[PDB]
Amino acid sequence: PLSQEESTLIERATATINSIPISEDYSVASAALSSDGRIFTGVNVYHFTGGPCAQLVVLGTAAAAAAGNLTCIVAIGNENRGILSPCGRCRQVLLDLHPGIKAIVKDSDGQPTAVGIRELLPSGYVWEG
Amino acid sequence: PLSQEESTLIERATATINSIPISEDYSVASAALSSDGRIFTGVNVYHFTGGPCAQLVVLGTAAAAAAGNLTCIVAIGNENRGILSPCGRCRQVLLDLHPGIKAIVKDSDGQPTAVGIRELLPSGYVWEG
Amino acid sequence: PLSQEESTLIERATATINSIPISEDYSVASAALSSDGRIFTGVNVYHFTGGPCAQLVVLGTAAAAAAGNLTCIVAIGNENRGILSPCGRCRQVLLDLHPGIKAIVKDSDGQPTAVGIRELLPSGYVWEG
Amino acid sequence: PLSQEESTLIERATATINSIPISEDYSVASAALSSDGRIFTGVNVYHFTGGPCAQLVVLGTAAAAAAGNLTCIVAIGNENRGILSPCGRCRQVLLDLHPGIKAIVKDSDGQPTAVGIRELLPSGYVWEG
Ligand SMILES: CN(CC[C@H](N)CC(=O)N[C@H]1C=C[C@H](n2ccc(N)nc2=O)O[C@@H]1C(=O)O)C(=N)N
Ligand SMILES: CN(CC[C@H](N)CC(=O)N[C@H]1C=C[C@H](n2ccc(N)nc2=O)O[C@@H]1C(=O)O)C(=N)N
Ligand SMILES: CN(CC[C@H](N)CC(=O)N[C@H]1C=C[C@H](n2ccc(N)nc2=O)O[C@@H]1C(=O)O)C(=N)N
Ligand SMILES: CN(CC[C@H](N)CC(=O)N[C@H]1C=C[C@H](n2ccc(N)nc2=O)O[C@@H]1C(=O)O)C(=N)N
Ligand SMILES: C[As](C)(=O)[O-]
Ligand SMILES: C[As](C)(=O)[O-]
Ligand SMILES: C[As](C)(=O)[O-]
Ligand SMILES: C[As](C)(=O)[O-]
Ligand SMILES: [Zn+2]
Ligand SMILES: [Zn+2]
Ligand SMILES: [Zn+2]
Ligand SMILES: [Zn+2]
Repeated sequence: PLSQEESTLIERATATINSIPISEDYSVASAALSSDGRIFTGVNVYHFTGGPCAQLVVLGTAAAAAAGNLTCIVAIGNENRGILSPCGRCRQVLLDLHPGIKAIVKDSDGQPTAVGIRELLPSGYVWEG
Repeated sequence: PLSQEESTLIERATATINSIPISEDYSVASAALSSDGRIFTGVNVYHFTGGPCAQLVVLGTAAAAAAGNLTCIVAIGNENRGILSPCGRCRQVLLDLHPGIKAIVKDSDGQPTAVGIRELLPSGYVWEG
Repeated sequence: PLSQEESTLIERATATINSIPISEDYSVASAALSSDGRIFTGVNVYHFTGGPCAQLVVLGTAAAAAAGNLTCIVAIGNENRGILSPCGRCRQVLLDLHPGIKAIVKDSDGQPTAVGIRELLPSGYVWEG
Repeated sequence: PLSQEESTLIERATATINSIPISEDYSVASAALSSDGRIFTGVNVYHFTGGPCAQLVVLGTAAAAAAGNLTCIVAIGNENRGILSPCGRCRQVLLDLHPGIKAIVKDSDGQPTAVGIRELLPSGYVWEG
């Protein structure tokens, strides 16, 4: 079910996306929890050349703070869309940079659940053998 | 040239990259100034699928703070490499998302100089739609 | 167990990667089958800003021939690596542009098997517009 | 001017894009000349994670054929849009993978002109340099 740390991430990313002007360029926020308990937030940057999803912005934000390993991450869409699953590219970046991470997604009953990244990319390509 | 604002960007970005462990994944920092005078920082996230350069992380960090227009931006590499010119992808995202921005690059003498983004993408493709 | 049309894909992509110079930039070949019976090939283009995987080159090659809907796709690595699973970015693009497609991956016994793209991106992010 | 070589690359790219159904996903074609006397074509694959531009599909298609060095490249938009300049990400990939290449862009009078790739990325970021 819904733990406190999980709930806090959802709350943090929701507040971030709700606080900013409605935009088609900046339309999703993410929040991640680090091993040491810090939370890092970000929003996406839309671009046809592969502007970062919100989760990638969060990864650079976390790395800028020397956060180390991230344990959980969630993305929240604008306009009351709620939890969005990480896109395939996010999943690959997460698997390669934070193999221990979980992402919050909606389960088969619509309920938020924290899932190991490996389960979100079955038979995953692993970069560098 | 070298007006206090830009000198400060170089300082902030240099401080950011020197404060984190040496890494091949997180190896460049960026700092941008917003129109209202705030500074935003970030580091890159290396990935073969196009992990964001440090400047793209900065864009998403500024956007998360509702910073609006960014007016200047610099990237500083780790291991005392100093100023790095924005890559071509960065130039395109900057042109499209912050067309009034300047990027700090090195001139012929290897001295910091702030250049209009359009001068870094001569005959630039301008994204419509 | 697979079919024999999917077997043809493996053979074609194997022949492709073994017919070019060994390269760190161009290291994977792909082949896809169109509903109209044609086979399209491609090799990856490595770049830190997100050079396309071999599958994405295949998509553009198929599109350039007005192929329509692709039904199956496989990647074969150089250094005699055999089948590589689509990376998470490939999976997202495939889900979004050819939602009916299957990808050939290695099963537990190390043998080629065709899997629906949706199975490779569970709880998938649904790109709209 | 309009050299026979320029004119042919433009015609090849134009024919390619004009030959496929009008599409928001596949909307630009590219053609490149190789030093070994071949021409390679491709169309873009639009995706928010950074689906390749037409030029990158061309690079993977050239690589698939063991083309080696490409000497000139052009992109042509659908719906009679004519020549499109390479986007900044294309300029970066081209500078890094084919530093000798020229791109066809429009000049001040709207006429086709071939320019060295380095002219399109002044003060260029030099990958692993
Ligand atoms: C023409 N456009 C593009 C408009 C597009 N409809 C914007 C768009 O589709 N953005 C989406 C792209 C990235 C993104 N995304 C997706 C999944 C995820 N887990 N994290 C993300 O940050 O979510 C955004 C979202 O759903 O609004 C612009 N001028 N920006
Ligand atoms: C094998 N690798 C990749 C190692 C690569 N050498 C890392 C690399 O080349 N990173 C580079 C990619 C992005 C980047 N970059 C470049 C220009 C710019 N204006 N901003 C940036 O953020 O700067 C980085 C840099 O110069 O170290 C990993 N395991 N990470
Ligand atoms: C130093 N480098 C980078 C060398 C890198 N090791 C090359 C590299 O890892 N390329 C990888 C990137 C893309 C890619 N790829 C991956 C999965 C997949 N399904 N299809 C692909 O085309 O597979 C390649 C592969 O496994 O050699 C260069 N200058 N190229
Ligand atoms: C498929 N789409 C996106 C619709 C977009 N308007 C399509 C779009 O803008 N595509 C553009 C993206 C890439 C691209 N491009 C650009 C420059 C260049 N030198 N080569 C290219 O291949 O050219 C395309 C073009 O001008 O139609 C959605 N479902 N949102
Ligand atoms: C690691 As958790 C309890 O925030 O999904
Ligand atoms: C702060 As400035 C003059 O480098 O755009
Ligand atoms: C022929 As098949 C099952 O690999 O799409
Ligand atoms: C074929 As050309 C003249 O644009 O290098
Ligand atoms: Zn993503
Ligand atoms: Zn960049
Ligand atoms: Zn891929
Ligand atoms: Zn491009």
